[PDB]
Amino acid sequence: EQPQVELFVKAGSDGAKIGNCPFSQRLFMVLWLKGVTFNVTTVDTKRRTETVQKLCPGGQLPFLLYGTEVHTDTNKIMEFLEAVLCPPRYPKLAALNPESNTAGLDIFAKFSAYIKNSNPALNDNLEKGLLKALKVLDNYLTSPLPEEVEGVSQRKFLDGNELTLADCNLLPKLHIVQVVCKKYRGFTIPEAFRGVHRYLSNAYAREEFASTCPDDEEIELAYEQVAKALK
Repeated sequence: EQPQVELFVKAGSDGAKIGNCPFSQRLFMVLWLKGVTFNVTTVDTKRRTETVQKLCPGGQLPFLLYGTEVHTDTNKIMEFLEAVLCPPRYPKLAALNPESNTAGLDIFAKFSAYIKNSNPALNDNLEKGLLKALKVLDNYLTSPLPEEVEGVSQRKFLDGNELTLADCNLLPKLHIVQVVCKKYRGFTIPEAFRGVHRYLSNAYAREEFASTCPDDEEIELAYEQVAKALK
């Protein structure tokens, strides 16, 4: 008998819609992939419900209610979920190859530096840094994993042809990178990074990812005071 599973996530600008938060998306995605029956409740952090205040006094977001147990810390929540929702009833989502768990994880810090910088003399250095991080990801994607034995992998995702926890982490981060770089830097992931573009097409084709993305407009609004014009 499945204990009740309810994920509390960041609300967006109207207090109700999906807010910008790659951690909330990461977990919505894990739960979707597990096949478990769950609920998702958005939280307006300036206008919290009484239930939320009692469930999670610390105020952290996302958090999970599992039966009457609360869990904070996205990574720990992810671990918990991978362990308790397990086969036979639910699929193991962990990657087979440990480097799937790290591939592309530096892109986000590179992106953050790029968009926060206002020193024009430093802008091309930061762009190059983000580009090199994307290219290390493009290389991981196009390199055949063991389970595949031209030399260009055609697997759909980071670890193989199925979505794993690893994609649930990276895909929400890459999404923000795309939307915010287009809007504030006029920067686009070069078409020549074909592994990265095949991955994203595959990902946007899957509802687990598409359906759990905040709107562009919300991501853009979230970065409005943080993205700096060069001066």
